[PDB]
Parts: sequence; C-alpha cells; structure tokens
Amino acid sequence: MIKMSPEEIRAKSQSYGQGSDQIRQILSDLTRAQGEIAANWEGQAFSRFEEQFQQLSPKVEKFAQLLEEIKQQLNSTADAVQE
Amino acid sequence: IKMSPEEIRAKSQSYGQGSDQIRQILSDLTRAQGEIAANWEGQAFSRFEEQFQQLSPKVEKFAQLLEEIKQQLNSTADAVQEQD
Ligand SMILES: C[As](C)(=O)[O-]
Ligand SMILES: [Zn+2]
Ligand SMILES: [Zn+2]
Ligand SMILES: [Zn+2]
Ligand SMILES: [Zn+2]
Ligand SMILES: [Zn+2]
Repeated sequence: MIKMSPEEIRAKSQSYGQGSDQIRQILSDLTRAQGEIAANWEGQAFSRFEEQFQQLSPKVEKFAQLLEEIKQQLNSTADAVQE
Repeated sequence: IKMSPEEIRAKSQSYGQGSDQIRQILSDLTRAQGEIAANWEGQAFSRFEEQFQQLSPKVEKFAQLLEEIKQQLNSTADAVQEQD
C-alpha cells in the first residue's frame, strides 16, 4: 500500500501532530489579542483586519483538525506496515 | 487606542511570530503531503490531500494577515508614542 518505512511514517506523524498543536495555540493566543485590541481601540481603523481574522479563523481551526486526523491515520498506517 | 505603546509592540511581536511559525508549518507539511501522496498507491490518502489543498491557501492568507496586523500595530504604536 504505502511505500514508506514505519520509522519515517512516525516522524511525519509527529510533524503533523506538533503542527496541529502549535496552530491551535497560535490561534488561541491571537484570538485573545484581537479581543483586547478591538476592545481598547474604538471606531473603525482596525475593522478591516478584524473582519478578515473572523472570516479566516474557522478555516485555520479546520486545518488544525485535519492535521490531527492525518496524525491518527499515519499512526495507524505505521502500525500496519510494521506489523 | 487605549493601550501603551509598549504593550502594542509586545502584541505586534506575537502576531509576527505566529505568522512565521504558521508559514514554517505550512511549508514543512506541504513537502510531507507530497512525499506521502507519492508513495501511497490507490485512494486511501486522497481525501487528506483534497482537504489539505482546500485549506492551505486560507492558512497562507491568515499568515499574511497576521504580518499586516503586525505592521499596523507597529505604526499605531509609533503614532501613540508621538501623541503628547
Ligand atoms: C521576524 As517577525 C517575529 O518581526 O514577523
Ligand atoms: Zn522521506
Ligand atoms: Zn496534540
Ligand atoms: Zn493588556
Ligand atoms: Zn471616543
Ligand atoms: Zn514574520
């Protein structure tokens, strides 16, 4: 099926899992920062950036979730290849 | 803005660092996707490739947005610091 060694598959899996975790943490931190900025900057100057952040955030979340699913699949596949 | 220039710049740094980290993850994982896809015959990985490709441009746009916010914040901090 897959022509890659278990050892390399597991290294890839760590990259996907670590990427997922880091993207979730960045989105959490910057979501907090957006809130603090938006609340302390009255009026409209930052509004275009807020609108784009809100539109893109759910996609970034979706991407982190995908990465976690790829991690799980690669773990499974490494097991099967090795066994 | 009701925030000190120093705090505005601390936040700016976080947006920049986040952007850099996301672009690094995206570059690394795009290379992984290609290698895994190339070495997996049949349809098993196809759905993950499809979903990755659908979302990656939006993640790239998000990284770009964070750099734009970083520079907007820097410029705003400069203006606050100049306002007597
Ligand atoms: C190199 As940077 C942390 O200013 O985007
Ligand atoms: Zn390799
Ligand atoms: Zn994790
Ligand atoms: Zn604060
Ligand atoms: Zn006012
Ligand atoms: Zn940067």
